[PDB]
Amino acid sequence: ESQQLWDDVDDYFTTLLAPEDEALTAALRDSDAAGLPVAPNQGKLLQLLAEIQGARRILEIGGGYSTIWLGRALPRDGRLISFEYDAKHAEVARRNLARAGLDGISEVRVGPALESLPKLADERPEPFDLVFIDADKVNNPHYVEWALKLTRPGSLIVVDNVVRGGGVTDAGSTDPSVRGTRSALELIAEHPKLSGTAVQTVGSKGYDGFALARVL
Amino acid sequence: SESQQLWDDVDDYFTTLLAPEDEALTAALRDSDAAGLPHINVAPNQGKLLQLLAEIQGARRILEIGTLGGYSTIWLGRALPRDGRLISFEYDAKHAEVARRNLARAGLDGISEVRVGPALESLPKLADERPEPFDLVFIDADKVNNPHYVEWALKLTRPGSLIVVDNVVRGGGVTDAGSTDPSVRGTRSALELIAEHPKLSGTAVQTVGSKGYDGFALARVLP
Repeated sequence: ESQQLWDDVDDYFTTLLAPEDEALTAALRDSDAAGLPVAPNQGKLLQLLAEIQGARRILEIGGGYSTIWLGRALPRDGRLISFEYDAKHAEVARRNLARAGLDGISEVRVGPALESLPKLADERPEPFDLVFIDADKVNNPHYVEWALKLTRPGSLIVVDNVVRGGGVTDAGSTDPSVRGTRSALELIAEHPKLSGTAVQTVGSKGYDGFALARVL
Repeated sequence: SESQQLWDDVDDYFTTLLAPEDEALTAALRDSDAAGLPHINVAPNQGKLLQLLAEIQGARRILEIGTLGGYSTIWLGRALPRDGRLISFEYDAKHAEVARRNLARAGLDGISEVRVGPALESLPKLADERPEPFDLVFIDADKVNNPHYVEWALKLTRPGSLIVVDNVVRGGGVTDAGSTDPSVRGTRSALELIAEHPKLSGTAVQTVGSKGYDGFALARVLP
């Protein structure tokens, strides 16, 4: 059946091109033990997108596993800011990012993203080169608005999980995650400062897809 | 067909919203079909992903292996600045003329060149000229020879250049080390060269959509 084929192909790509290496396997062992609820080859796609963009500063909205792939793209004077909900989640991420050789570039902020983002914006930080959004889809548009406030021309915004199992095409959906995904894609389309696309994927995470948007 | 219909519906949504086709792109498909090139239920939204990858990279010089009717070529060429250059290889002189007409309609004839002949001969002919390196090489031709196309891409790029290899999933056949399909063997050899070459950092991902179940590889050139 189809999921087994997708797993087999993703395992083949992962072991050849983008292996689940010792820092990444340890991160998963630590997350499991801590009671937290992957596609290394898509993680490596994210790493390569940041590297091609020439990113020095990355913001992640929505432990530490996509965060390790993003962090791996950065130079030594780089900065990666990410969010964890509470101290325990932050500790798991920080230890996993340190083990991945990223603790001098990684800063994990503690709290709900909806509280931590206005605090961060109100500090008036230097703009980010890439914002990766993989959070609650209900607030995806809001997260893209914060991304616009916190980027500069030429920055990249990446939105994960925009297919909703095919549900994203339902204009009549009541589901808050479908509505927030559709509104975020519509914001990318209509905003004069954003040019984007979205693509469907399959693999070890099942059927989904991602959106990319470049700030003009 | 029912799973293809879902993939078609989601790609139509993404295309209509984020990546719509203008007249030059739809004309290019009409001309390609009328010339007897295989009808491909193209994904404008994957074409835009190629365009954005080039723009993100800062590409000025693009090399394409496998023009067909110039559909991907138009997406790639639209990433370039006015003094950019796109060179595309097509084996078939009739397909090459279709691609050049399609590129001229898109207003890309001033920055693009479509070279005729088998890519195993056109690559060394371009190499003979000692060209300025290319920023992005898009390989979407015959997979038997994709390892040799990656070898030539290494000789025609510089650090920070991007190599993109289309159609690397092979229906899921790419995992079969015992495949009798020579196009699977060539795909595997080309992915192994990306993985093993110390100047390349790459990945590959599986896609679905209006083209069906497939996938692509991306590799960055390192120092």
